[PDB]
Amino acid sequence: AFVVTDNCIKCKYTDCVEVCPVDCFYEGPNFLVIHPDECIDCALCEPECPAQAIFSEDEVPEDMQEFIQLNAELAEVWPNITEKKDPLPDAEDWDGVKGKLQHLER
Ligand code: SF4
Ligand code: F3S
Repeated sequence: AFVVTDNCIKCKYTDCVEVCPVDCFYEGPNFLVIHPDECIDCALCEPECPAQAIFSEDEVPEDMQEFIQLNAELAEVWPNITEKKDPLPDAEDWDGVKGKLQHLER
């Protein structure tokens, strides 16, 4: 599975979903997650993220390992998203800020 990590929070550009062949992204208020059972590891979304927030799970940074289980858990509760929409309004101010998990909204 590919995993969405920290920099997606408060950016949520959603470019990643246009390229997903199996529609396995699920939508929260200010973050997206990949459903690990659905992902076919095609790696097509990883170059599309402007925030460079998607990683193969075997390449998730050490300080972002929490995101693996978070994607698995929230994917089970959030609605499926299959079409790109506009980025959050201040996405570029928050792109690159570290430690945005304290801002995640359920
Ligand atoms: S690696 Fe492929 S199947 Fe998995 S979320 Fe990305 S685009 Fe979808
Ligand atoms: S910012 Fe998030 S919504 Fe997709 S394009 Fe990147 S993983």
